[PDB]
Amino acid sequence: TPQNPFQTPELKAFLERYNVTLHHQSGVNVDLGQDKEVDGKLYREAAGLCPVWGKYIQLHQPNRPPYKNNFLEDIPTEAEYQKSGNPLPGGFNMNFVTPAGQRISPYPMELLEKSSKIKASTELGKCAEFAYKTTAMDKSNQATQYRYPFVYDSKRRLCYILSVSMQRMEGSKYCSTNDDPVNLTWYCFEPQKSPTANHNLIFGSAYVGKDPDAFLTKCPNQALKGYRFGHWTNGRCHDYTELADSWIEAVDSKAQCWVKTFTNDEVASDQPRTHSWNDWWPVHEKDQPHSGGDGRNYGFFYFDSNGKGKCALSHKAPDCLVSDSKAVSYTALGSLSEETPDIIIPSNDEALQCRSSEFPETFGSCDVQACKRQKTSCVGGQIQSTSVDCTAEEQNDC
Repeated sequence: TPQNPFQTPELKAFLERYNVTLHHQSGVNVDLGQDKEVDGKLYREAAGLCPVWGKYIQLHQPNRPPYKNNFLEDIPTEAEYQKSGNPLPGGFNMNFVTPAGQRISPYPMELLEKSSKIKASTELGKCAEFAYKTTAMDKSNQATQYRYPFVYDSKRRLCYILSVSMQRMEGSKYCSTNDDPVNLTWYCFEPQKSPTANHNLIFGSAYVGKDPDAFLTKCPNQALKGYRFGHWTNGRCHDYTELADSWIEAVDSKAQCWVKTFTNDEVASDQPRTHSWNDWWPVHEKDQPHSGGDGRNYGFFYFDSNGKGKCALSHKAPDCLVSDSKAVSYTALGSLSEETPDIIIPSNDEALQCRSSEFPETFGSCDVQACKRQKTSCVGGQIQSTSVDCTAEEQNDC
């Protein structure tokens, strides 16, 4: 056989869902992939279709009252900012209230579970849906087409709608970090994922809630236990450790590799390398970057020849897999969890499965440049895709 066993229709859809370019279609680190007009001015907008697991915005407020360094805090009141001085106290969370004097964010899941205008079949999805219904009001109090990002906190079952859509601020000329410099309006912040903290948080653009059931099958929300991502060249599946432009960095735990997919310089991002107190959204500029999901988004935990924990990070959306029991594959979008987390299980994958009787063993031609060949088979109910030795005959072209 000459052909990618993963190029099957069922398998291609499977692999395709790892492709940030293909469904997400916006930055992951910073997501500002759309622009909407509000009150004459044009503003950047989180646009991405996939929820990102474990992402939060880290704050660099000064370590003293009234500062909390927690972006889930209400944005500051004029008075609260008067009483505090610079910089802004509070967080990114929308503190606006209903005409009926009810309060929009956070919002208890139980209420959403018992609202009939919310159709989404999932817990996470319901909250995404809630974000999508939440359009900005203009400066003559009308509905616009601008929508806020959302963070569902699963541990507390609260759905946060974020008034601030800014995801990154850098530079002493622009913001203070720990009140250095001193009289600056804005503290600094950045998107972050941790090996240990905030796995109960899920950052998404409201547009994740457009068709709030889609991301269940189109987004790479879990991690792949037992495979390395890889690309198909020369009739066999090269994992990332064989691709020249990949990054090989030592980690102590898989958790740390998972963070790196999100954290490396080159992860898909919409933030350019260079603000009033009241200004919650980024402005449009003529040349601002839209990654459109392009970037070093992909990697896997694995062990060296010498059993050194290492992490392979790549630009290349995987179009095949190398089976490896102790490896796990991560995207900049997905969680650390290898199993479907039960907040995206409706109360109301299969692609990787096989039987030997149906799926014969197969051998490709020698990839002479590496003197290995592809070997596909069915081992213990699941596709095995490895590289193995070429035959003696074949070896005489290496």
